[PDB]
Amino acid sequence: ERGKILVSLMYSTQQGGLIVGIIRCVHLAAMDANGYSDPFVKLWLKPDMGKKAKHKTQIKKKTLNPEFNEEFFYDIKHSDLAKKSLDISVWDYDIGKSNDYIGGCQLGISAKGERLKHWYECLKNKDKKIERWHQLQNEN
Ligand SMILES: CCCCCCCC(=O)OC[C@H](COP(=O)(O)O[C@@H]1[C@H](O)[C@H](O)[C@@H](OP(=O)(O)O)[C@H](OP(=O)(O)O)[C@H]1O)OC(=O)CCCCCCC
Ligand SMILES: [Ca+2]
Ligand SMILES: [Ca+2]
Repeated sequence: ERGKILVSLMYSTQQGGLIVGIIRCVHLAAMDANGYSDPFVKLWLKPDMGKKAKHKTQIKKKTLNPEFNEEFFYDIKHSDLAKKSLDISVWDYDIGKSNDYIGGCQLGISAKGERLKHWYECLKNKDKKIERWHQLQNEN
């Protein structure tokens, strides 16, 4: 068991871009010796591989159910966003050590189940926030 993450999507027509609302995560894997992790989420539109299109949340220190409530924005047209698969990666912050990898999940059309469904519902219903839970399982 390594938890799940509540993600929100909404394409704003007046602003022209995608709003990814990271709400929280629950029941994550304990990556530290104290029994916790220090989770923070990383968002990244995959096929660009350009650094001008990726974000990350603030470091929630010592919590297995972090409460982020952080929105991020990607300036991209609606036709160009249909090509994108937004990657999500939750990590554990170590203060004198490379960050432990907790989990991850990717939202795209080539994916299956709830990922393609969430991306698609984001693509169709605009000026409309769609929320969904996502199980971490990438092992990257
Ligand atoms: C260009 C030639 C001259 C320049 C020399 C350049 C030579 C060369 O090619 O190395 C570049 C390489 C790139 O490392 P790399 O891009 O993966 O560094 C991470 C990357 O930038 C992520 O995007 C960051 O996360 P984010 O942005 O926050 O999302 C992360 O920061 P943080 O999240 O951890 O804080 C970074 O750690 O760095 C090394 O030397 C390690 C390989 C050692 C090789 C060992 C193999 C034996
Ligand atoms: Ca750790
Ligand atoms: Ca830690």
